[PDB]
This record gives sequence, structure tokens and C-alpha cells, in this order.
Amino acid sequence: GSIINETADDIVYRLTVIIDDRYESLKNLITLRADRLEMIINDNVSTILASI
Amino acid sequence: GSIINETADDIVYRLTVIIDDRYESLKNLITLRADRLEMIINDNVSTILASI
Amino acid sequence: GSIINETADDIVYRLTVIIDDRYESLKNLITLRADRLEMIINDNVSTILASI
Amino acid sequence: GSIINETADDIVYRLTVIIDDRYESLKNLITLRADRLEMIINDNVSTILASI
Ligand SMILES: c1ccc2ccccc2c1
Ligand SMILES: c1ccc2ccccc2c1
Repeated sequence: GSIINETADDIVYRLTVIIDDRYESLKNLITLRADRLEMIINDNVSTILASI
Repeated sequence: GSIINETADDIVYRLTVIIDDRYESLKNLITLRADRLEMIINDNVSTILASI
Repeated sequence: GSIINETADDIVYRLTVIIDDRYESLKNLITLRADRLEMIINDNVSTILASI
Repeated sequence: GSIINETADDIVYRLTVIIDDRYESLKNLITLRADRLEMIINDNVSTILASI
């Protein structure tokens, strides 16, 4: 439209990309560490149960 | 308000919607995974106690 | 005048509050769920050890 | 080179620095608390396994 609403759209867009990238990083990390805890807990409990 | 004041509110508002959405996502993911770990732990302890 | 400088300062300042508030919320949530899980584990292990 | 194009670059950069700072803190927090939980889980299981 004009010079103002475009410069605003550019600010919103660029920072949105930043926010989105940092979001995905945190999302994948949370997922990664939670999967590890599940794996470790499962393996250990299975070891305990296998040890009378 | 003035043009620039309305444009400032719009930039903040839009990026706040973004930040909030991403925050809720991580908030929900963290809660989901932690809740599941507690579910897994509580179940495993019940099995270990049943196996004496 | 200087309204563009001030508005940019005003924009950065407002979104900083948003970002920091959500950060603290996630920081406390992550910290809270970790304390809970550690407590649950320690409690359960003591229960298991009390049952030979 | 424009009046507001530099302003936009400043706003995005200034908030990017803040986002990066908070993102890194959560990343470190998530890593540290998960590393801690994994240690606690294994240390506890070693105790149980050592109790017939
Ligand atoms: C601390 C670190 C990582 C986690 C992942 C999922 C749920 C809770 C957590 C607590
Ligand atoms: C997504 C990405 C980074 C963030 C940093 C702080 C608070 C919320 C966030 C949401």
C-alpha cells in the first residue's frame, strides 16, 4: 500500500522468522530430551524387573 | 491515534500474537511431555512394587 | 522531529516485556516440572527400597 | 540509507539480540535440567539394582 504499512510488514516478517526459528529449535530440543528420558526410564525399569 | 502511533501498536500486536502462539506451543509441549513422564514413572513404580 | 526514534524505542521496549514475560513463564515451568520429577523419583525409590 | 529503513533494521536487530539471549537461556536450562534428571534416574536405579 504505502511506505508505512510495508515497513511494518517487513519488521513483523523478519522477526517472525527469528521467532519461528528459535521456536523450532526449542521444540526439537524438548522433544529430544523427553525422548531420552523415556528411553532411559524404560530401559532401567526393564532392567530392574529382569532382576527379580 | 496518529498514523505512526497506530503503526507502532500494529507491529507490537502482530508480533505479540506470534510470540504468544509459539509460547503456548512450548508451554503445551513441556506440560505434555512432563505429564507423560509422570504417567510412565507412576506406572513403572506400581509394577516394581507388585513384583516385590 | 524525533518521533521516529522514540516510536522505535517504544516498540522495542514493549515487545521486550512480552518476550521476557513469556521467557520467565517457560523458565519457571521447565524448572517446576523438573523439580516435580526429581521429587517423584526420589520418593518412589525410597518406597521401593522400603519394600526390600 | 533511508530514514525508516535504518530504523527498521535497528528494531529487528535490537529485538533479535533479546530473543537470542532468552532462547539461549532456555536452551541451557533445558539441557542442564535434563542432564540432571538423567543422572538422578541412573544413580537411583544403581541403588535399587544393588538391593537384590
Ligand atoms: C527438564 C528438562 C527437560 C524436560 C523435558 C520434558 C519435560 C520436562 C523436562 C524437564
Ligand atoms: C518462541 C521462541 C523464542 C522465545 C523466547 C522467549 C519467549 C518465548 C519464545 C517463543
